[PDB]
Amino acid sequence: GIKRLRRLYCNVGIGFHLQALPDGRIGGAHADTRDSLLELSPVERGVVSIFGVASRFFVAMSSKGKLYGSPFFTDECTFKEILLPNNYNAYESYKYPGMFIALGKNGKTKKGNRVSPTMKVTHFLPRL
Repeated sequence: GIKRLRRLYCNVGIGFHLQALPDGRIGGAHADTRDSLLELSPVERGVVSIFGVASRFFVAMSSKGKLYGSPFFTDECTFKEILLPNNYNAYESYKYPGMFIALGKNGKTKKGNRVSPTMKVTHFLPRL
């Protein structure tokens, strides 16, 4: 079926959308940048892949909790999409339980093993 193309907004700092850059880096952008358009594709129930449409990189997380861009699909590119209050979602590494995607108030990524789902830095609101 169809796959939704959206932006994942983290309400920290001035507000940032998760984005994948053309050089393989992952970060945040306040504006609705082309690199922040993400294709969310279901892998299995409750699990999704997050693909940067423009950069052509999947968002991935290493065993050390580091978010990075993967040019090809792997087992480090899958995340459990967990519903939170007020329609926000947390994204937990499928391969490494307990690690979550997160952006800090400075608009940069945080290590997945240094944040918990109760923290705002792991809360993403699906938008446009």
